Amino acid sequence: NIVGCRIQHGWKEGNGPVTQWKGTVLDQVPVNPSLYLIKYDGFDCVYGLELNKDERVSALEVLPDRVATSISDAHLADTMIGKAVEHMFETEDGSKDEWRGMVLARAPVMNTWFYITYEKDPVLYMYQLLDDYKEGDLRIMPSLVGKQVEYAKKRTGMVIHQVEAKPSVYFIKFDDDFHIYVYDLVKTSAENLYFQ
Ligand SMILES: COc1cc2c(NC3CCN(C(C)C)CC3)nc(NCCN(C)C)nc2cc1OCCCN1Cc2ccccc2C1
Ligand SMILES: [Cl-]
Ligand code: NA
Ligand code: NA
Repeated sequence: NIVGCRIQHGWKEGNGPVTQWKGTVLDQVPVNPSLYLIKYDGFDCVYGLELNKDERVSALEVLPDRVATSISDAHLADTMIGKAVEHMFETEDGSKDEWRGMVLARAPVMNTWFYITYEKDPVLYMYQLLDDYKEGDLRIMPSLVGKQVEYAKKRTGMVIHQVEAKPSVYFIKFDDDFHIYVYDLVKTSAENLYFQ
């Protein structure tokens, strides 16, 4: 399949202009093989697209350049998984800000990258956390998969993955959006989610 490949495609919403995108295919979701998780070059979120049916996608092409294959410190990486973190980053004005979040897993395909999410935006992100850590920007603090989900806004989706390191945490793909939403099912954020 196209997992592990780099791809490029056009994107058009409605009568808007076509924009061009390059990225890396990370995963073909077991519970919905039409759904691919993609990391676009320079964009930090993980996106899910049903490439075989999404008419917003045009001119889909496999790129001839290979994904970097190739971690510098697998043991350090291992220890980050499941940890609460404070993640500092540089802002438009040159000052730094920080978001607190949780390291979820090593990313597939892109070896040096990690899945992470944040209280301020609880969707799936990917960063090279060992690079950010070495530069002093990362402080480490001391089955439902395949089921349908709804919440009242009726927003509908599917549970696509369970986080091994924190089994009450799941990834959800909603039908109306291309982000991957992350929820800890014991928390308030998840209290309007119901499953079938
Ligand atoms: C924008 O957030 C981050 C950018 C990062 C980021 N940018 C770079 C921007 C400038 N460079 C140059 C080459 C042109 C290219 C890449 N580089 C890195 N780590 C490599 C550098 N290191 C090791 C010194 N890490 C980053 C971590 C970020 O945020 C973590 C918390 C989650 N965010 C999501 C978010 C969304 C909207 C508002 C705010 C946030 C906060
Ligand atoms: Cl930064
Ligand atoms: Na620094
Ligand atoms: Na959408």
